Parts: sequence; structure tokens; C-alpha cells
Amino acid sequence: ELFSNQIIWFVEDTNVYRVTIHKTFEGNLTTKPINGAIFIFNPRTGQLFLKIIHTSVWAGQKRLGQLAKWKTAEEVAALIRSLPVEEQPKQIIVTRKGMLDPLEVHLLDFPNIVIKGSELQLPFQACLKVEKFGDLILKATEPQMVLFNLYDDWLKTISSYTAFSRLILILRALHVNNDRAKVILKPDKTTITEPHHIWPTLTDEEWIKVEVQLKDLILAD
Ligand SMILES: [Cl-]
Ligand SMILES: [Cl-]
Repeated sequence: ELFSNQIIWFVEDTNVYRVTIHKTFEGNLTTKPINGAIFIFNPRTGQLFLKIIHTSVWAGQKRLGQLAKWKTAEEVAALIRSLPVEEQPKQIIVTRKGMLDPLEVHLLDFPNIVIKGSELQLPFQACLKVEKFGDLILKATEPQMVLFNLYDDWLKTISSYTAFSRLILILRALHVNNDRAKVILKPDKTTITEPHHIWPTLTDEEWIKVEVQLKDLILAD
């Protein structure tokens, strides 16, 4: 299913429409949008397309929470249209059911694309908690798309299946307990993340220990 000769994308829209809320000195609530992002992820290759959503897009309308699902689908279709046919996904998987109808309507010109929902817990949006992504999104002054490889150099020595499993444990651990996940991921004073990598450089033994610890963190909360 997931890693065969078939391009698959996971699409995550949770962090597209984001706001900060503040109680003013007068006792009222101000709600100000902040920049968001769509995560579009290929589990076989590790490719992430990060579409930064700048707050200027929101200016007109109410129910921005609903509108964001539509905006997400619009941007997925725009990405597909910008790619040669051979690079277009065969399947698009969303773990948020709210994305199903908007995607169906936006992708009517792509009859080969299958859209399905998922009950999986795949918090790709947790990438915001990694400083590289967080600052990038925060500081953007306009929409843009940025490419990343979320598996770093792992595929040189492990399968796509193994790499995906490691990534999901990392994201889920960051989602549930950010502070503790970051400690687990830095087992030594000398632990570094290369400038061009997302995740730390760890030995195989260190990864084994990390993977068990992240799993236990996820079970604990
Ligand atoms: Cl939803
Ligand atoms: Cl989770």
C-alpha cells in the first residue's frame, strides 16, 4: 500500500489557520491570525512540501476555520498543477475528515487521484515545534513553498518503512510532550543536528534507545 510503485501524499491542514488570543486591559478578547502551514508529505521518499500560509490570505471572511480547509485543498491542487504528471500523487491521504469534500471538489480534473481518510495519528504539524520550521513560518512575509527531506540520510541504511516509523514516533512524541522528546533526542552533550538535516546525527544503537523511549513517552500520554 504505502511504499510500493505508487506516489502517496499525506496532507495535514491542522496548522493552516492559527491565531493568538489575548485578554485586553478592557477585558475583551482580541484574536489575531498568525502565519500557518500546510504539510504535504511523501512517506516513501521523505519529501515534505511545506506551504507557508501568510496571514494576508485571511483578510475578507468569517469562519476562517472552515475556509482554511478549502484554502488547503486549493493549494494542494495548485501544487499538483505545477508538477509534471509523472510526479503527481496517485493517492492523497488525510487524517482530518474535514479535508475530504474540499479536496474532492478541487481535484475533479485529476480522475486518477484517489482521496481517502485515515484514523492514523500523524501529527505532521508538530514540525512547528522544531525551531527550523517554527521560525521560518513565524517570520514569513508572504506565501511560499519550501521543500525538505524529513528522513535526512536515513534511507542510505534503512528502508522507507523503517524511516516512516521513526519519523512518526518523533512527531507524535513532540506532539504529546515537546520538552521531554527534545531531551530524548539529545542523548549526549556532543549530539548535533547537521545544518542541512532536520534530526540529530545518532548511531544505530542510539536510535534503538531513542525509538523505545519515544514510544514509551507516547504511551505515557
Ligand atoms: Cl477535520
Ligand atoms: Cl499523537
